[PDB]
Parts: sequence; C-alpha cells; structure tokens
Amino acid sequence: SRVAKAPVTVPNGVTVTQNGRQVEVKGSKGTLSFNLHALVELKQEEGKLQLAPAKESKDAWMQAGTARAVLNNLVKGVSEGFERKLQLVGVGYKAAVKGTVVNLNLGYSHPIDYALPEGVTAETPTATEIILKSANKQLLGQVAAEIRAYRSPEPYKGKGVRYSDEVILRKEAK
RNA sequence: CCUCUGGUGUACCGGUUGUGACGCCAGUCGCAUCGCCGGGUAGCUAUGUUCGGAAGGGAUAACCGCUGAAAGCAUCUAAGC
Repeated sequence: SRVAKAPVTVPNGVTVTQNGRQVEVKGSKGTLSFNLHALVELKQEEGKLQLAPAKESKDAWMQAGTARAVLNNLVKGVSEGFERKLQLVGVGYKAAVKGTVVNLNLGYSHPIDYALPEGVTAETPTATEIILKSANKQLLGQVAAEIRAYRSPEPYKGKGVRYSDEVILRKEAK
C-alpha cells in the first residue's frame, strides 16, 4: 500500500502517545484518540511516524493504510484544524447562532433549533453563510451533513442548503 | 353504565263488555289471550349516556449518510461512527 508506506510528519507541538492500542494525539486544539487494529503496528522514530503491517496479509495492508490516513487526519486537525462552510439559497431563508444553538428559517411553519455537538463551533458573518470549524474532521462532516439534510437543495431553482464546493444538477421543467 | 330520552314491566293503579256467584241493593270476586283498553315503580335494556385506540422510548426494512483504505483518485464498508 502506497498510503501505508508513506510516512506522516509531526510538525512541532503535537505529542502522540500510546498505551495498549489507544493512540492519543495532543496539541493546541485538544485531545484526539484513535483505537488501532490488531494487524497494525506503529513505529515512532524522530518526528516522522510509520505504520506497518504485522504480517503480509492484504487485509493487514488495508488496515495499515486506513490507520495511517486517520492518524494523518488527526495530526493535521489537532495542529491546524478544519472548517466546512455552508451556503443558503432561496428567499426568506436565514440562519443565526445563539451560543451552542443554531436557529434556522427554511420556509417551514416553525423555525428549527439545532444543538451543536461539543468540539464544533459556528459563525455567521451573514444570514446566508455559516462557518463550521472543528478539530475532528468526521464530526464536522456529520454536523454539516445534518444541517444540509434539514433542507437539501432542489434541482429546478437550486433552493436549499448547499456545500460551498458542491455541484448541483439543474434541470428545466417541460 | 341507567343520571337523562325511550322499550318492557302477566304479583302496581284505573276504565269497560259478556256471563256466574257471594241471600238481595250497594260493593266485590272467578272465567273469557294479562278478556279487552289507558298508564306505570324497581330490574333488565339501546335506539340513550360516558369513555378508548394518546404520548413516549429501543433495535431495524428499503433508502440517505460521515470519515476511510484495498485500488496515491473515487467509494455508505473492509476497521470505525
């Protein structure tokens, strides 16, 4: 596996520790923990990191590749972090943030109140845009997915919640 | 379930035909589908009255995902959620 063979770099300030199988990643953003498969072994030499199979099985190579990908994502997130960005399209559609809660109007008979999970923060420079930032890429993706599922876009006029870099199929009636 | 609206209510009250009897008048009783007719207490009852199928958890079906390699890309799946 090219991924599993490629190593990852610990930039300056993040410490990665291990006990049993539970790898832990520490930095400015916060703690991030990742369990490890039985067929995968981890070698920490200098600032670089190396995942390697414990046997020659293709399954072991697969587990090594996914473990390296997830650990690289964690190392990148704990130092820099990720943000997603969300756009709203349609008249009367609006968003606001009151601390940990997002208040949304999407053309229903009642406004929607979404609680944000711990670790994800949101900002609203404008009623049309939302910015979501977190250190956990999976959590950020899940929260963005739920917000989009509240009103997914439609193809005739493109109204609804959309990702920033999302291509939306457009058609024309009759 | 029987407070209300009704039905039934042959041991409750009354009107009335024929006949026989209680010595006779008066007053009563037997029999005639409870003789026939008009009402009707409890109980039972519907066509009457009240109530019920409310709300909430947990695991899922089709389906929709997050992150993610095998397969440097992509991918809901193989680890995980």
